[PDB]
Amino acid sequence: FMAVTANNSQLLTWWHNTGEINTQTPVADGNVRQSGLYSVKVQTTPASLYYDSFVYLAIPGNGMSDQLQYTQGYNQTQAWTSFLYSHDATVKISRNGSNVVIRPTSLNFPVRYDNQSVYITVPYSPTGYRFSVEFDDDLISLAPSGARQPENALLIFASPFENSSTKPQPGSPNSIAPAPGRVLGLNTTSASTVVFNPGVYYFTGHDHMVLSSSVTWVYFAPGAYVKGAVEFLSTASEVKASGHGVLSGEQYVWYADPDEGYQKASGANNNGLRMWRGTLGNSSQTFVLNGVTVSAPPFNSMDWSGNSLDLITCRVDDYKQVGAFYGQTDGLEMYPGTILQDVFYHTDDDGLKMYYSNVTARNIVMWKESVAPVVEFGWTPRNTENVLFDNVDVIHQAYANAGNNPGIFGAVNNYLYASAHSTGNSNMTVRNITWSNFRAEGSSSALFRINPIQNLDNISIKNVSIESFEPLSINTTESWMPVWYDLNNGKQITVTDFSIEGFTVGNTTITASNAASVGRIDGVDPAYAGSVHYID
Ligand SMILES: *[C@@H]1O[C@H](CO)[C@@H](O)[C@H](O)[C@H]1NC(C)=O
Ligand SMILES: *[C@@H]1O[C@H](CO)[C@@H](O)[C@H](O)[C@H]1NC(C)=O
Ligand SMILES: *[C@@H]1O[C@H](CO)[C@@H](O)[C@H](O)[C@H]1NC(C)=O
Ligand SMILES: *[C@@H]1O[C@H](CO)[C@@H](O)[C@H](O)[C@H]1NC(C)=O
Ligand SMILES: *[C@@H]1O[C@H](CO)[C@@H](O)[C@H](O)[C@H]1NC(C)=O
Ligand SMILES: *[C@@H]1O[C@H](CO)[C@@H](O)[C@H](O)[C@H]1NC(C)=O
Ligand SMILES: *[C@@H]1O[C@H](CO)[C@@H](O)[C@H](O)[C@H]1NC(C)=O
Ligand SMILES: *[C@@H]1O[C@H](CO)[C@@H](O)[C@H](O)[C@H]1NC(C)=O
Repeated sequence: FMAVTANNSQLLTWWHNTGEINTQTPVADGNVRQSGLYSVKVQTTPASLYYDSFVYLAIPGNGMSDQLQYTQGYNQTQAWTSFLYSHDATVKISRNGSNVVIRPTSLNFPVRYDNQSVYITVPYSPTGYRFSVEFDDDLISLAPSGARQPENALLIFASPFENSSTKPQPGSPNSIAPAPGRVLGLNTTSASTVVFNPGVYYFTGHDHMVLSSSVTWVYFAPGAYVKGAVEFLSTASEVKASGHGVLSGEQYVWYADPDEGYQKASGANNNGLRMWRGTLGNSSQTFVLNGVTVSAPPFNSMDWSGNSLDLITCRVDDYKQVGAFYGQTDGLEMYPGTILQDVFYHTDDDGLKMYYSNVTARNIVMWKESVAPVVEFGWTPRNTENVLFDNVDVIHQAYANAGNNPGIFGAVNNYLYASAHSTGNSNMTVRNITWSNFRAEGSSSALFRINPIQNLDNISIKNVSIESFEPLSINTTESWMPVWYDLNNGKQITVTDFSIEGFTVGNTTITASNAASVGRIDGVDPAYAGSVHYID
């Protein structure tokens, strides 16, 4: 076996010669964990060469069996492949040894079969696609929900070619290109651009990619696999991470604290290593994040340093988070003004963190694991306004109990304190929030579980479809919204103009009269019953 990879104007695929098939221990430092189950090839249409595409594999604990306690305890693994394209292509999947379902199910790609292979015709789109290929005979039941999911997931990331804004042109100035292996000196380099060409790089579990203050761009080539985590020291007007390679946190222990020797943090200090971190002075910065796959975060995926987060905005496109089997593996922060689109999230904690104003997020595919809501706007009261989240397909959920804080639209209790609902702020308001075209495939948690820790005004749910609910038994499916009060003066928190439209469960539209019985919306406090409107 030697692989043949495409590199033409229509298709680009890649391989790694240090691929290691391994499902229980850490791979060698210079090796890349490879699926032993799935083999993928790609061929531009029409059908008259098939080129090999590397199938990466992430596993719970990353081979560190002593870290499995910090996962949900399932035996699921997650394989994925990426390729670049500019024309319709056929993806050919073979198994080392049944019909498939493609999620999101709205995609409707043609699927064909022969003796030993599955063929998926992926049409070209300028924003690409991110999807799951789910073999019927590989599905298992995840207790206690009974959610039916791949034991061995295969994710397909078809992306458009890289242009001069996401790939440094050849002959680019002041660029450094580290050689494969241990990467050193990037924290003190005078380069402005760091280029990771195809190959394997690592920082070990006791270091990370601290980028010097002159670095404004890190590029992960397709075929580059980097073991590490990114921290920009530059306070410049733009910092950029781009390219279609992988940044993998697999060498870090869960909750690794870079200020305590990268050992597991002492007592939940929230100083766990982020996959993306940046630094602000007293002027504006834009974080551009494009193309990259992040795998196996040891903690929250991202946070910027400083106490002046209005100065940061994000522009995120064609980005993936995979193999996030650990707890507290949050999605990105979306700072004020952020535009985020065409993203894949595997997450076992808060997915879409609606913490900041003037944000637009669209075309998101989410594999929610077992903890935290899809959308989060609790923890701390905020002034937050003018948000659109549109076209979010939650292709799986696997909650277990109420303590997981389940739900599509959630705002959990106040973090500084957890009588129960009396630490709100009546002086703060969340306004003009639109959540539109959400799909929950398979069994789902509740539509919403919202603590109004500050006032709510003009919140619109428009088109949300739930295929089915998780069992009543596990207390994850009833929606609620209890009355809250102000911390200092006991003034009641208000909820105003909260509308629900186009909400279905199965093929049944939810109205005022069946909201409780069919939609399981049975916990709206009487104080807010007049503020919640069913348009139908
Ligand atoms: C594909 O070819 C381009 C030059 O056209 C080169 O920059 C790139 O590294 C190649 N990619 C792979 C995966 O071989
Ligand atoms: C993995 O766990 C599932 C339960 O979710 C079980 O059905 C399946 O047999 C397991 N596979 C093993 C132990 O290989
Ligand atoms: C740069 O990083 C290395 C580890 O990669 C660290 O030992 C060194 O102290 C750092 N240099 C500075 C000036 O912080
Ligand atoms: C968001 O934009 C609105 C007006 O469109 C403005 O009033 C407000 O200051 C902005 N908020 C933030 C945090 O940028
Ligand atoms: C309300 O939110 C939308 C985004 O959904 C934004 O376009 C609009 O400007 C916001 N309204 C106001 C008055 O700022
Ligand atoms: C809200 O403002 C009032 C004064 O108008 C103040 O008494 C109260 O402490 C504030 N609430 C909070 C939670 O800080
Ligand atoms: C909701 O779905 C309907 C039917 O597909 C569509 O016409 C409408 O535009 C959608 N609403 C929004 C706000 O996108
Ligand atoms: C579900 O909720 C009720 C109310 O708190 C409780 O009595 C029950 O034990 C909970 N757990 C279940 C049914 O597993």
